[PDB]
Amino acid sequence: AGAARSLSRFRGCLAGALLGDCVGSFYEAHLTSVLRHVQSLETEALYYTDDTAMARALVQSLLAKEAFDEVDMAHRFAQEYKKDPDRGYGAGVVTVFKKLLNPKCRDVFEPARAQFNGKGSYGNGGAMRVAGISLAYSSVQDVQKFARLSAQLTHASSLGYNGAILQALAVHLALQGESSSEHFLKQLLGHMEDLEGDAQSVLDARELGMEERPYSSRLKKIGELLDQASVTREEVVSELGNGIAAFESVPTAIYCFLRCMEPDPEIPSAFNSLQRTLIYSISLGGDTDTIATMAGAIAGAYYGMDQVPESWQQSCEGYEETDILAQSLHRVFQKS
Ligand SMILES: Nc1ncnc2c1ncn2[C@@H]1O[C@H](COP(=O)(O)OP(=O)(O)OC[C@H]2O[C@H](O)[C@H](O)[C@@H]2O)[C@@H](O)[C@H]1O
Ligand SMILES: [Ca+2]
Ligand SMILES: [Ca+2]
Repeated sequence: AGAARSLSRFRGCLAGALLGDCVGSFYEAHLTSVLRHVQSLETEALYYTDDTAMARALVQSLLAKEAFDEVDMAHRFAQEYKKDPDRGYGAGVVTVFKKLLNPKCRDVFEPARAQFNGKGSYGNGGAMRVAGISLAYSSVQDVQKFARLSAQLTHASSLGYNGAILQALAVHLALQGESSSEHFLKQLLGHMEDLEGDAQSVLDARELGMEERPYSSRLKKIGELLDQASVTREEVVSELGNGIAAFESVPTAIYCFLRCMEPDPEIPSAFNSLQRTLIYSISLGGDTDTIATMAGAIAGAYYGMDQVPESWQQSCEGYEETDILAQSLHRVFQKS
């Protein structure tokens, strides 16, 4: 709530992401279902996962250098994994961390590029952690630049890093405050259409047999879905995905945010807009921790800290450190 890029929006953003990670992790890889479960939330018994672990490292690097520093951030990613390897990291990305831990590795972008036979990862790990980029940078141009660079430390495929940019742009727009769902989507579609005109993105999509301009095509499908009668969970998953690939989860999280901007008679009205967004996201199944962490980052930025329920927040491991980091970003980079 309040002004664009307010303290409340910064706090709400990281808290919403933490809630999505911790609450979503219950159902990892799997709606009356979910409603029963969240009743348990009415201390810090819900562990966070790699989503939050990497988001913390990304934010701590930004705060330490008051800028993006690829060497500092890569080493904080690698040291965070060394300290706590069991947070549920992707099977592939652990190879990047182990190469970065070698002090002879002096070009910190090359391990990511070697992944998957030199094509790079298209997993959603670059996007799951990216919200802090949009807290640190107000400009659309800087958000894209550093969403891409931060993502490329582990995700060198355009499918991976453009998913991170798209998620960062969504958080960026949510921090600006009230919007129609149609305007919000149209802004994202315009940005992705511009990025997916790049020859590198066209090649990656072609070689995987995908639609030309894959994120753009899925954002167009979101627009159609938002106009469709009686949309079911199966239909959402069939059109957008609920998977570990960035292209099968970042649009899905954005859809969850946009859909839940209005009340849903199937979710009890006692839940606020942030809560109903998280509940709806988790009800899609699949990679629930990451889809919920990304939808929650967007919704938290949009609705603000006043919609973060204390009962839910205080169930989450590290919620106080998360909140302090949000306040530090607002001080150091928003210069409040
Ligand atoms: N180019 C590719 N070709 C084939 N498979 C791939 C490719 N890229 C990714 N994969 C598959 O995608 C997997 C993960 O890619 P990873 O780069 O390890 O890590 P992440 O951080 O993105 O993890 C993605 C999510 O998975 C968990 O839920 C985590 O919590 C994340 O939310 C690989 O092991 C491959 O099977
Ligand atoms: Ca996770
Ligand atoms: Ca995940």
